[PDB]
Amino acid sequence: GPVPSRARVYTDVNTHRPREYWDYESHVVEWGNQDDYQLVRKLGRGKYSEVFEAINITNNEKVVVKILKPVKKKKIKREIKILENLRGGPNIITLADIVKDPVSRTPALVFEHVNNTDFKQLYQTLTDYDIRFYMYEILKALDYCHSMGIMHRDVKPHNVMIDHEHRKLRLIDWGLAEFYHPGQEYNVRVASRYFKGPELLVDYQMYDYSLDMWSLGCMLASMIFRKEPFFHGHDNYDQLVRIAKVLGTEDLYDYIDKYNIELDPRFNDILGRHSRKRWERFVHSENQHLVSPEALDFLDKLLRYDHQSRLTAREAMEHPYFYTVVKDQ
Ligand SMILES: CC(C)COC(=O)c1[nH]c2ccc(F)cc2c1-c1cn(CC2CCN(CCNS(=O)(=O)c3ccc(CC(C)C)cc3)CC2)nn1
Repeated sequence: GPVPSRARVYTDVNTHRPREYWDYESHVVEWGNQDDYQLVRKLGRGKYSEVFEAINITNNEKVVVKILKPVKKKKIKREIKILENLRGGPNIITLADIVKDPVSRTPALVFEHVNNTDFKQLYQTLTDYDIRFYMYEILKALDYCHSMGIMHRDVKPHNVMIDHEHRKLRLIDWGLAEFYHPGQEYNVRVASRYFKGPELLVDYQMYDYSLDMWSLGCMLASMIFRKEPFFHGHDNYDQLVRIAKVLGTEDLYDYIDKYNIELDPRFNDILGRHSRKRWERFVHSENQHLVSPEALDFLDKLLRYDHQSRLTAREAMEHPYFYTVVKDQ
């Protein structure tokens, strides 16, 4: 069968913590008073939750209430446990309270409020510098959670909340995140299609934090080339097709060899032969003000089939692309 794998960094971080740190199944939830919050207006909805602006009538503080739809109790315990473990880390959304409606009995998480409502315009007026800066803030959060033994597994634009007025950014929706344990085999059905890593697409289950680094690359690429989504895949098979027509197929079959991955016979007829394209081809007159040698050298080191050879968050944070942002701080 397939050749095993381990994270290059933070490998045994959880082995060294006490059991309860990662054994979320045994975590008991500190519920609270659902009557301290009142819903003002709805802010969004998704397959696993509906999000409201709310006010804590205890302190007048405005707040975000995320009402969970039916999942397994352990999935909830998982999100709750990861959020508490990460509370206070750089640019992690703060879980404030945990309440359950008395009659409905649907659980809900209560978070610090981050002012977004600005995204659409902000998305197409970020300067080259804004992008470097906000990418640096994301990496701060990824490095933290990785060092804390946690994969996010759903890195993507909509899971980043930016109040540009206060250059403030939080990484949200930890519903998909797990703890990394060496030699564990994880579910490949995670993350949005356009951001799924090659390991998930070919069904290699012993993946790790470097999965988030791939998704960062896709985020970065669409921002700097002004192409959303970058890898515009019709479904999970054609998404590996779309990657291969940029990264080339030779590096892909090398990846498959090295880890002795068993390709779904479906891919046989659709992966083709494709050379590895030069990034220059995505550069046109309307995005070139966000494209630079440093940005492309950076991008190329995130988007590798071989998850072991992608930049780690800390390593990313040191790349030349970020010299100017680091100099300001
Ligand atoms: C929606 C549910 C399905 C799940 O919800 C939550 O789980 C949730 N949980 C919260 C906790 C606290 C809270 F305060 C809100 C929330 C929310 C929550 C969710 N939505 C909805 C969208 C959130 C993202 N918006 C813009 C995208 N990011 S963006 O513009 O800021 C940007 C800029 C630029 C980039 C480029 C990079 C260089 C950075 C990327 C992203 C669109 C609206 N609203 N609130």
